[PDB]
Amino acid sequence: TLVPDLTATDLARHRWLTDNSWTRPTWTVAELEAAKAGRTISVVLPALNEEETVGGVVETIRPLLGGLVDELIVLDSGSTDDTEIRAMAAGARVISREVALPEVAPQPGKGEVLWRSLAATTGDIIVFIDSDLIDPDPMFVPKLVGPLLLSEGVHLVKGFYRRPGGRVTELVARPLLAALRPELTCVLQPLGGEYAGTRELLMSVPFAPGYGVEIGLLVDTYDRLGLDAIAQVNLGVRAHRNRPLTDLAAMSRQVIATLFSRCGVPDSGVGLTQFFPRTSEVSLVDRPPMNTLRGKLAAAL
Amino acid sequence: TLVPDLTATDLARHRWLTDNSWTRPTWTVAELEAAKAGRTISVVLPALNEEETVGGVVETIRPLLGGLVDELIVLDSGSTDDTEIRAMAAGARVISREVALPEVAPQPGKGEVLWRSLAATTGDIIVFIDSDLIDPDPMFVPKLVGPLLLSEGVHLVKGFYRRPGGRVTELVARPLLAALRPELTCVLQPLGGEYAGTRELLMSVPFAPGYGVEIGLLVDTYDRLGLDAIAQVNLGVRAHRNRPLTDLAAMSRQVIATLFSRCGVPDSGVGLTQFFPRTSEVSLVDRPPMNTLRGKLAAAL
Ligand SMILES: O=c1ccn([C@@H]2O[C@H](COP(=O)(O)OP(=O)(O)O)[C@@H](O)[C@H]2O)c(=O)[nH]1
Ligand SMILES: O=c1ccn([C@@H]2O[C@H](COP(=O)(O)OP(=O)(O)O)[C@@H](O)[C@H]2O)c(=O)[nH]1
Ligand SMILES: [Cl-]
Ligand SMILES: [Cl-]
Ligand SMILES: [Cl-]
Ligand SMILES: [Cl-]
Ligand SMILES: [Cl-]
Ligand SMILES: [Cl-]
Ligand SMILES: [Cl-]
Ligand SMILES: [Cl-]
Repeated sequence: TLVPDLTATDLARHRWLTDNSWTRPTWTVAELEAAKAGRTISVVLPALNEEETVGGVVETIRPLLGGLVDELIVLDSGSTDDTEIRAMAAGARVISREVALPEVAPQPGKGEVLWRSLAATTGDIIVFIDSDLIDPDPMFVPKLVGPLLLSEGVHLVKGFYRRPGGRVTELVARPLLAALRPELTCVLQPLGGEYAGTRELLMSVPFAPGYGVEIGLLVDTYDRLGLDAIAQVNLGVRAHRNRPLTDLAAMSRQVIATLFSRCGVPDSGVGLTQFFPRTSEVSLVDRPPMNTLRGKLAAAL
Repeated sequence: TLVPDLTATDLARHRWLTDNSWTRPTWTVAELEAAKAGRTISVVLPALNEEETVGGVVETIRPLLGGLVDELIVLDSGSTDDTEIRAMAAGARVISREVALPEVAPQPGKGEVLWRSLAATTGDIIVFIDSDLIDPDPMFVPKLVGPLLLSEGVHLVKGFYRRPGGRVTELVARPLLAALRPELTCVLQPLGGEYAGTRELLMSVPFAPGYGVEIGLLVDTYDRLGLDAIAQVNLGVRAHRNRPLTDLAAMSRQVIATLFSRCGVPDSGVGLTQFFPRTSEVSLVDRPPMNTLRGKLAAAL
């Protein structure tokens, strides 16, 4: 709703940009591992047909397994290429959507994969890393768990990249956040695929379907716990991708639907038509908080 | 709101794409002029510092003046370059914002300019043409008035271009229209600057400020008169511009604010911050329908 007390100039000077945003993180792995204090860490890579890149992402994380990282899992989203074998050969455990949660038939989309990974993991902290990254850096996981392990009251950490500009992020997500959740425009890259959260938080929020999942988690965390529970950390440089605009438009439509559902805005539910005459669909139905399925699964949560 | 009766596939097949959309218009100037039947046509070019292009746009329209076109006006938006003299030298009448409506102090933005041009024009039909066009074609005005003069019940005509993809249009405007006014996704280029409307319609709707003006007029026309009152016509090929993403993000923010204000969505009113640390503002206040100022102006409407 209307927030005439907040201005853009205020947001550009927001204290959160100082206390909860790390542009030059300097935590070491050894000190992060010393700070775990009994918490365990699960790293989850969603993967749909990523045979060319998945092993490279896994190998940047695998030296952490058994130390900082307790579980390293690729959640296979129905791949028909060599994603599974290559992830295994790079040192990851691979779990299909069906094995993660056999009682429920899989739905398409990235949100489904991350939701199911809650049932397949045990860590008190869960780190998500995209498996299509061409140039992953081995400090991703340590930087993402830094605020969870050391800072107090942080439950969600968003990893951002410096440019050497994501169009949906800059034109869709951040301007709609300015309109609907203006404090969240402090987050540099709200749609980022590299982020970490505590299990308590992630088990208690719905998961948006498809490409809505990241923005849904960000807004639900903000609504439930406030901006101070969210942090962001610089992962380094990333050469920004060059995805087709038509893919981006269908993705923007789902981002809009998920943000509208979190913000009380009545979305029509109608998919996006594009003309050259092509259509895509949108989902208005989340997966409920995984906590709701507690007690009813063959594998305990 | 929720429209579970409409699907994207429906929209891709919509009868409106047949009866109200002209991909290959073949009207001649002589037959359009014969169909005026006492109506007059005003052509209005908003111009803020367009010295390099304004004369070229004017010259493509000027041979129509005294025949199909009754008035040809450049509405100078406070230019400090040679826009005014060059428009005059190309054959247009140039009117400042102050002279268009002296009783009211000018506000910044394109919407203000077009709103004020209602008070400066007399045509029963008003055609808007951007003055920054590098390659205007002399058939623009005839194609835009075709449906107004020949078809029945059309009050707004949107000119679109074939590509040899506008990012705000494809990622922001059309997906938000899919969510909030799904029938309007039939319109290929809702943010287009080349369009025509009847005076009765344009005098009776508010004008959104700044870059919200085109989408505000489209949604208000749709809400007031329905989709059949809107038409679109192919103006030909246009080499799409290459504006900076940062300009596009500020523009997207205002498009969002204007669409939200028309659709009952509570916009926060907060401007957009962008980080590299830059801010832009957004307006939630329209100019009221010009009909409301009737009787109170020194120049009668
Ligand atoms: O149904 C899906 C869609 C995406 N992804 C994964 O989620 C990440 C982000 O998807 P994106 O579409 O950006 O990747 P792409 O294959 O297009 O490069 C990638 O690791 C995908 O493999 C997935 O596991 N399941
Ligand atoms: O306050 C304004 C802003 C824009 N325009 C005009 O509206 C059109 C669209 O503006 P845009 O910003 O796309 O043009 P630019 O100068 O950026 O090429 C152009 O003819 C501008 O000269 C205007 O008259 N007043
Ligand atoms: Cl491999
Ligand atoms: Cl599926
Ligand atoms: Cl993006
Ligand atoms: Cl919680
Ligand atoms: Cl000139
Ligand atoms: Cl001004
Ligand atoms: Cl555009
Ligand atoms: Cl009317």
